[PDB]
Amino acid sequence: VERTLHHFPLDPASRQVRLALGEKRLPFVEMQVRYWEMPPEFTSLNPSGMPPVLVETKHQRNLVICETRAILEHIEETETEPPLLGRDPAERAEARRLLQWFDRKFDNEVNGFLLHEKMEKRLLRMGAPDLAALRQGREALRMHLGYIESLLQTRDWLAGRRMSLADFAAAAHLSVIDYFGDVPWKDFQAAKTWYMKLKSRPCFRPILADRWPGLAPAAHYDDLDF
Repeated sequence: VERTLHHFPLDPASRQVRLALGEKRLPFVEMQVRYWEMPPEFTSLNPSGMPPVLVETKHQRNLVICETRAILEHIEETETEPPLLGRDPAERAEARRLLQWFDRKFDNEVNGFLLHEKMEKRLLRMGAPDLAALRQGREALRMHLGYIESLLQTRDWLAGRRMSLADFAAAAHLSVIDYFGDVPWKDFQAAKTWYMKLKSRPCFRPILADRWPGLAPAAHYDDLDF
């Protein structure tokens, strides 16, 4: 199968797909999309206008898989090597719960403040961050970090004994916040240790190489020691 991933580098959803494909050693070509500019041609691929979109081609027939709910389940169903969902129903349920936790709750309570006020406003030339919005995002982030810390002191990985899509979801989201220097790793020891381990995996390497014009990452962003 040929794979083309239409994505935006600093998008957590996109990064989850890049981590899953990398971890499964599935090659893909990438096409970067400035989706906020609503390029007509991308909206013809995905009517929501949002990345990521994975196009799988086999014998010149295309399967256009849009956004993470469809993409991640497709990957896990069709490429078992290695599994990013556990075998026990409880581990599968817990990982999926955590996918939803990050894609909805974390995205709303943290990203809607920290990523909106800094990255999105910059890209749309809408001016400076609202400092109160930033303070609200930072406090929400600390509450989410505390939650994952409590999990990681009781489990090896977020969803239990096996590394899963839940780890990649949390790490994808945190990696973008980390690019903008906003994660207080020093205060959450189990979470710091967990991220350091994820960040050193081969699948993470391209993500650490991400750079976008006008958006200069924190100095430690691509350091394996931080």
